[PDB]
Amino acid sequence: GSEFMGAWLRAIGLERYEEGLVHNGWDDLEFLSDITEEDLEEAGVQDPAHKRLLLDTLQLSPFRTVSEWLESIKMQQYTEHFMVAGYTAIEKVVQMSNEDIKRIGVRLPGHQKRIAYSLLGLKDQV
Repeated sequence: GSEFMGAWLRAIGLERYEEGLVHNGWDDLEFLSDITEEDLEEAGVQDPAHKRLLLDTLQLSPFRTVSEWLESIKMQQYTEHFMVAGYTAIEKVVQMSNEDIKRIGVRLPGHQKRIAYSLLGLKDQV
């Protein structure tokens, strides 16, 4: 979580990077595990040893409706964005591309990625 991630970063000496991660949508420890080196660079983590430590540490440890699905990944702030753009049923959201996710107003990379990873699992399920 946003506070929990701050403590997690502080525990490994990477508190300096909290603001940049959070500002890029990497704001929840539960979903940080899919972050890549490239994502880190984009979020302000330039130092190779700092990226390595963050990534090494992460190694250690059917929905009926669109709103229910978004709630499961803590992305309910975007429910109206999806609904007004016509992505109003699970059978519609599973067809979305990364370009569609951005177009409808998901701007933060960590949120874009969270949604895209989650859709893979949904598509597999349906």
